Amino acid sequence: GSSGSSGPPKSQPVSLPEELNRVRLSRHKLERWCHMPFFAKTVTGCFVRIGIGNHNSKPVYRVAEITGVVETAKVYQLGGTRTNKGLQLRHGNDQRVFRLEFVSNQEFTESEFMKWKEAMFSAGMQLPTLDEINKKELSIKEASGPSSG
Repeated sequence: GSSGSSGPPKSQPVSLPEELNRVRLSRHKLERWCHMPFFAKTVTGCFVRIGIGNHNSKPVYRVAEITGVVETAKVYQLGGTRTNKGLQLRHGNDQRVFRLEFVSNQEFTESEFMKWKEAMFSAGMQLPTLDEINKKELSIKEASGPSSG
């Protein structure tokens, strides 16, 4: 066993909801990476959109950061494929465990971002640095990228 590393990166925490959207995992990528080895490793550090609820009137969503990947006993469908990997999300200073099926695939609304930020601003936690966003993103690409645009 060995290790050693520490120090502040010195950067800005997602100046906008876009940067966060850049590293905003997608059910698809998940459904695909769900069959990849570097799944949890990758997904870990990204961001997904969870739909706490919806109801009949106004939608509801919250930004969460994947802290890891757990393993359930029950399996569920995910666009045809059946997976059993619980996405370890963290809402502010509170952890959680949702499913890919729930993991939406939309651009972090200007609200959600700010709404989620609140949890971070309340807990005094820090968001993803433009550096991490890129670095991380660069990982998403390598992981599996069809095209840029």
